[PDB]
Amino acid sequence: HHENLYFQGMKKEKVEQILAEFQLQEEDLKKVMRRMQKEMDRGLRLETHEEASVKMLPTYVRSTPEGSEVGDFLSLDLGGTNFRVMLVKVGESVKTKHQMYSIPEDAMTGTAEMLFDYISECISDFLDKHQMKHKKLPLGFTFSFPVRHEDIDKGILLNWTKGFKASGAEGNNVVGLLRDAIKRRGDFEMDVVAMVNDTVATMISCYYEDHQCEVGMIVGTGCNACYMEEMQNVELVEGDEGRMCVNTEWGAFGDSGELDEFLLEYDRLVDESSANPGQQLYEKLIGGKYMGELVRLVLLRLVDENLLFHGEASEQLRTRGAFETRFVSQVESDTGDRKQIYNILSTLGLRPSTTDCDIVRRACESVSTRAAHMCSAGLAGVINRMRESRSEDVMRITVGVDGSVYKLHPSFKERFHASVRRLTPSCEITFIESEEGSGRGAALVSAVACK
Ligand SMILES: O=C(O)c1ccc(NC(=O)[C@H](CC2CCCC2)n2cnc(C(F)(F)F)c2)nc1
Ligand SMILES: OC[C@H]1O[C@H](O)[C@H](O)[C@@H](O)[C@@H]1O
Ligand code: NA
Repeated sequence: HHENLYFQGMKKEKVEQILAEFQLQEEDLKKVMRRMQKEMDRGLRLETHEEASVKMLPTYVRSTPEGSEVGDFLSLDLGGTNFRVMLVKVGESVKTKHQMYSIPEDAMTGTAEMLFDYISECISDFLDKHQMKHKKLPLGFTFSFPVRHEDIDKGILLNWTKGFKASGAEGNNVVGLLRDAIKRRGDFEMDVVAMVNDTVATMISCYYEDHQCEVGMIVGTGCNACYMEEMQNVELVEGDEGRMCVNTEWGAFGDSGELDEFLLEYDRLVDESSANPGQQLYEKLIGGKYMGELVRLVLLRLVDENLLFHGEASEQLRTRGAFETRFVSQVESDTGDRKQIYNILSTLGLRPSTTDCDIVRRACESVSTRAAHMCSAGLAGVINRMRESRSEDVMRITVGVDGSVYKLHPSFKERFHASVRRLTPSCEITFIESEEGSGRGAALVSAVACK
């Protein structure tokens, strides 16, 4: 029961008024883009690097060649909820072997020793499954966190992001932490030859297929980008010849107040309840670690206004992280019959009407569309800066992308591409989705590094 088309209609109208707060006009996006570009300039310069919210970290991945190595390379990938080990065969590359491991909650939030001991145990497990513990292979490490590099194989962790909190890691050489754990176990040997961000590994894997790929982007649990900067603009590294990949760490844009006028009550609540309050604010508008949670908080506001579920939220709806980001993708994948929406909501202990289902869809669309538009201003800022630094009338460029939000959300991609295009006149941008990018890229970079 609960009919009346006129009253259902009035509830939808009040919902729209609340949802309108998520809207960003073209001018707001150009403003965000200009502010991002301003922060990127600040991050690159010696004079402002320490204060810059957007770190623009030199990765020591350079335009080459070189001296390419053939054969077997091991890739490690840490930075999601899962840890991946991959064996890559490079000839003249093919993902020959792969294993994913779930990281225990106690290892992400315990000590660095526990985390790296777990990683070492997973490497032993992989080597045994393929009978190769005795072979000492070159190892590429994709490590998806902000790192201050001294070289391709040496870098310090600046700070954990995305809920990681292992003590004794920040301020230490990450390659050293990995090497020390392998040594404490003592049942295999590996030569760690490179450590790269996941944006970087993604870019490298896509570049291998297409040489116009000089930008890497992640829109997964977190959100970040890297790009090939001119060495003359990389003031933190001596030399003006060629190019070097720069890990923007754009997720931290807004940490100095640059997004203040766009932050909503839901954003403040997500931030305050996160593992890193006041940090990674731009990432908190886009990343899959936060998207579902933003939707959950919007639904609770609509419940509070007596506009959804008869003003009654279930225990599950009032549970932190219960509205998963994958539910946002599934709700927006609904064909019109409301079946997928009904199922998600019924499993959350709710008894939704048809109107409740439509309202949940609009809340999802509002959060994910805003995520798409904010992300577009960041990518457009990077590409426009590249066009300018390369003094190109028309810049043709390829962007390699990975991450479950970009890949799996039914409309994020389309909304994001349309907005990027509007903000990048005189740019011809090709987007390529990476196939095992944050794994193959680390082995490929190791093949270039090993000799
Ligand atoms: O050890 C070092 O100091 C070191 C190691 C590796 C490196 N550069 C590369 O790997 C480049 C990276 C691309 C990415 C986009 C333009 C250059 N590469 C060039 N070809 C590839 C490949 F994937 F296709 F093989 C990769 N720079 C320094
Ligand atoms: O995984 C995507 C991104 O997540 C977070 O923003 C990390 O700080 C960054 O290093 C990574 O690239
Ligand atoms: Na330089």
